[PDB]
Amino acid sequence: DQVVIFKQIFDKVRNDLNYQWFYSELKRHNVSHYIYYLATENVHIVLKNDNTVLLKGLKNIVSVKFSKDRHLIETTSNKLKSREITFQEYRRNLAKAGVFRWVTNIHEQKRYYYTFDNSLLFTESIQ
Repeated sequence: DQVVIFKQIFDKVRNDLNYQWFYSELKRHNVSHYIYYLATENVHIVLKNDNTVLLKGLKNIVSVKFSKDRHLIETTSNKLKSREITFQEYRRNLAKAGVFRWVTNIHEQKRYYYTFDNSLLFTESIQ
């Protein structure tokens, strides 16, 4: 199942932190955008024009807080920039920033961070 392949990449990268193979397979599979829900650890990978891959992990739900702040986002990415810390912690602070919709649109080279009310919190170039 193609869902298994995608999920396994994320399962590893959360703690492994290798970005080359991660981003390589990203552009080599996800030619459009994936919608990552930090609320359920569920990911809507909408491919080029192929199909939508739905991942399901960390079955607990509600790991996000409705506290939409843009600075908490940039501070967390700055931390990732320097030490890279851990991908799981990176998303923990993002969930605390009210990021419900992790929409990485590779097709446009943007990573959009939306709150539940679909307001644009922040965005960055995926590199």
